Amino acid sequence: KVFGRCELAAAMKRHGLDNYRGYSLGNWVCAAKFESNFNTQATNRNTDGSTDYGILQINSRWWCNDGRTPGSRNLCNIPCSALLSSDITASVNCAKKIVSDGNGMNAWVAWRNRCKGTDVQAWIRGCRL
Ligand SMILES: CC(=O)N[C@@H]1[C@@H](O)[C@H](O[C@@H]2O[C@H](CO)[C@@H](O)[C@H](O)[C@H]2NC(C)=O)[C@@H](CO)O[C@@H]1O
Ligand SMILES: [Cl-]
Ligand SMILES: [Cl-]
Ligand SMILES: [Cl-]
Ligand SMILES: [Cl-]
Ligand SMILES: [Cl-]
Ligand code: NA
Ligand code: NA
Repeated sequence: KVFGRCELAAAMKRHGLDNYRGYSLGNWVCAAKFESNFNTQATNRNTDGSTDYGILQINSRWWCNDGRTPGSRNLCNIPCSALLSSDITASVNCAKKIVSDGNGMNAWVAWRNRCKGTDVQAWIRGCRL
């Protein structure tokens, strides 16, 4: 599924991401925009052979099992394919674990490079939340 911006904002808000670990909702929407262009089915392969999955491009090196990232962890205890669902629950719940792990949203490269330090509230501007 390709979410609309506000649709995703609302979904993320419903799933408890607004101000989760201090990260306002726009951070999460911004991260999703730049990680996946709001596409739950996005996948990208990393240089190490892991793959990033879903709307928040959660990687299989650490967070999910895709059966083809040897030596990896599955810290969200999910098949990576669960992160491609139109239902963002699995991605959100995994993202909550990630963002809680001490590095905050810096885990999301796109967030660090394209959202961090910007006016992320713009990403939820106009949305009914
Ligand atoms: C939370 C999450 O999974 N974020 C993704 C990053 O992990 C991806 O970065 C890449 O991650 C792999 C596995 O750890 C690293 O081997 C790789 O070096 C790293 N790539 C970069 C440029 O840092 C990122 C890839 O775009 O996608 C999500 O942000
Ligand atoms: Cl868009
Ligand atoms: Cl915000
Ligand atoms: Cl694996
Ligand atoms: Cl959802
Ligand atoms: Cl933080
Ligand atoms: Na990415
Ligand atoms: Na894994």
